[PDB]
Amino acid sequence: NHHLYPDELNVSNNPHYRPKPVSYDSTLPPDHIKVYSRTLFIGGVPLNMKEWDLANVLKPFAEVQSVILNNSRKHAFVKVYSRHEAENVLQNFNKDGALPLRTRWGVGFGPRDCCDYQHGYSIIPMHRLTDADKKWSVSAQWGGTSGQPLVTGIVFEEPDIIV
RNA sequence: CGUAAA
Repeated sequence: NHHLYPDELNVSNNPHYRPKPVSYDSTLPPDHIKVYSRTLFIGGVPLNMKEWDLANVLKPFAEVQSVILNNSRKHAFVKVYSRHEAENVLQNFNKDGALPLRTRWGVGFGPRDCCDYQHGYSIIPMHRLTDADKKWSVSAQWGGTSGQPLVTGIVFEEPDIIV
């Protein structure tokens, strides 16, 4: 819908193919999970710049999955295909400051108030996930757990949603 | 200096 490629699948022959890191963190509270964001907040987006432009400026550093732009308020939300890629964008992209864009973390998944925007993850208690959120966490195309059921301690990358 | 759509 807001994706570049709406119907794509996360499979070896797709050049956008990515693995789905799942680890388990013993220090999480009972019935809590950890979700690393793939969503990026970009601000200072000039008025002349569009969705395809933003995608292309990040091309060197990361392959872009989706772009919700809001030209009037000068911001956009850009999901990239992997957490590794997002982290690379936050360090290396626009390191000189030639472009007017500023890159900070964003929240694609779970409650907003569970997110650490400095480090870029959410520690979410499972009771604050909708049936939908629990569904997408396991069944998602990019990110998620890919079939591993949700349990205390589980850590995964931001799953794709339906909107 | 703008953190949203479900």
